[PDB]
Amino acid sequence: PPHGELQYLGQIQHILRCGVRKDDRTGTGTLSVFGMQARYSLRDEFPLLTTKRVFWKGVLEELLWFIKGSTNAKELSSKGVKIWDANGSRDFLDSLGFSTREEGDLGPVYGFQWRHFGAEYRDMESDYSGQGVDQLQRVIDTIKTNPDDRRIIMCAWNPRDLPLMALPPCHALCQFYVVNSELSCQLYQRSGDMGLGVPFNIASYALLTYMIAHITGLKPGDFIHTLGDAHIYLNHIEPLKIQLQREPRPFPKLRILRKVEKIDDFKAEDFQIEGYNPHPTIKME
Amino acid sequence: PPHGELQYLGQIQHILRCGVRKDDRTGTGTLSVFGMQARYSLRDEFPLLTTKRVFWKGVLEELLWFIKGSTNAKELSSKGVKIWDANGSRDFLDSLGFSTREEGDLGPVYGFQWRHFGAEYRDMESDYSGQGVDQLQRVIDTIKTNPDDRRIIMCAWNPRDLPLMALPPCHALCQFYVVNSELSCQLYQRSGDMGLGVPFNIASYALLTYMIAHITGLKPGDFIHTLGDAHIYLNHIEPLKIQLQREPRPFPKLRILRKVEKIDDFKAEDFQIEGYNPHPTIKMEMAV
Ligand SMILES: O=c1ccn([C@H]2C[C@H](O)[C@@H](COP(=O)(O)O)O2)c(=O)[nH]1
Ligand SMILES: O=c1ccn([C@H]2C[C@H](O)[C@@H](COP(=O)(O)O)O2)c(=O)[nH]1
Repeated sequence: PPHGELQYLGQIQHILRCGVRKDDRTGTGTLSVFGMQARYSLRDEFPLLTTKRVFWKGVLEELLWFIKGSTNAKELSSKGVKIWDANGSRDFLDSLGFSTREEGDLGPVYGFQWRHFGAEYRDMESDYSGQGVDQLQRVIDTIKTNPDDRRIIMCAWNPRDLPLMALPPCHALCQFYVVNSELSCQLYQRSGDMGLGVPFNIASYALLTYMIAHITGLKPGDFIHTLGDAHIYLNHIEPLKIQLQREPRPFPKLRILRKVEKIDDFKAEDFQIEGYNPHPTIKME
Repeated sequence: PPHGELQYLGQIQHILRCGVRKDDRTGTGTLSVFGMQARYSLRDEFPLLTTKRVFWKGVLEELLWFIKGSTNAKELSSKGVKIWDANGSRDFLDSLGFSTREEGDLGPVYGFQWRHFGAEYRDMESDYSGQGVDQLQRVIDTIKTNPDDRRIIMCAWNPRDLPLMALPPCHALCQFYVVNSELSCQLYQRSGDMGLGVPFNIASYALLTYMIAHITGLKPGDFIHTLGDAHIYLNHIEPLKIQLQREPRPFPKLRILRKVEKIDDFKAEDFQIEGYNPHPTIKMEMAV
């Protein structure tokens, strides 16, 4: 009765067996399935994949960067995490018509949507204090005062702001749920590169759930990963096949090293991944 | 090939067996599971549930009402479909603090969000032409010009407008997908009353997919139903146990009776459900 990492590997196998050939904007080509769902227990385990090493430092720094409301790729890059740098480049920005935008200015992406949904975006340096909807703090407040609420949603998909963004968000929304003192999170991810993006994305939302569980005095329950276009790039098939034959090691644990009161107060040094024993990195695309 | 409706019935059985007690605002109580997903083929079949009769006229008129951009419960009620009337009443509006709102004015709900996302909501009578994002038409245009696009989303969840709405939307967003000339749709439904709401909601989004497939010259593929809080109200347990004893009948077909060019041009008489053979209606009392 597959659990943990086997859910992810079962998804890869399903796409290899049942996915259909489908081109993408890059003309690379994929095998693709529309609509998948996996459940990862968070109960005394943290779903950082072991069949290939996941970029944990990237996961953690990106999430803290989102939490601070930043839309400046330079602020993430300064932490040694370069994953958004190409989308903030001078050439890239110009290709989108944003010639007067300063380098690094991703537009109203995750950070802005999460803390200031509906505010008027100006640039990455503007003071947005008190503007728009602080969905992250509202989620936290609702969990505290009305844990049964069926509307605990944080939504990054903002149709009005899409044309200003460097890239449209893949993580369109997430929803939280509480029962029996456990906090669960479901992510709606519209588009998933199973080889390169998805392991990172699972660890991101499991981490967010651990953070909010910590702040609200609850235990982490499940992370439910829902995909729209779940795809494997054709040039990832052979590497993933090698990966698929590797035995998972038990998932590590995540420790939070002090009592933290407010979501904005977490720092990277507050977190420790314990007993992570991955098989070596597998290079993909 | 098992009947598609067995997925819905398997979800009910799972919640009865493994759902946990979870209270709601009405103090009715539910059994609840978080995170479920079912896939309903749309290929030469229409998933209108047969183990109890679904209110098809409600499904179809509500959808046409969303398409027109309406936020006026009276405009749906005039078609004989009363499902939003309690939420537009003077009493319900006043309970939310909207004492100066006109009766019927649901606020910036589905219709507004789908056709005018991001516009400033005034009232249900205002002219919003050209204001906000027409997500419904943009979805149609993208399917036509770039069917591989992985961003074909229509989103009703608008955090800025939530406090103005009569009810926050259960159907937070949907996404479309095209491959092999087939159009699929996935619904993210944050909250599902499995007894009373879900059968209706499946028919709504399958109907929307048939409509857009027709407009864009594609065949309907799959409807993927994803749930957040999937729940059975405690007072629905005994009726659902009766329902669970029924064998599904083969699903009907949906016929579209003329060639329609624009989503706004569909009329109720354009649609015919063929070979629907449900078991009788099962009464389930709505929470509050
Ligand atoms: O966090 C992320 C960001 C991007 N992608 C993937 C999916 C696609 O392969 C590509 C995004 O391209 P589009 O879906 O926007 O076309 O990157 C992910 O898996 N996770
Ligand atoms: O289209 C709809 C509208 C509502 N409901 C249900 C789910 C809940 O039982 C209730 C709405 O309550 P909240 O989720 O907002 O608490 O009605 C549905 O299943 N489908």
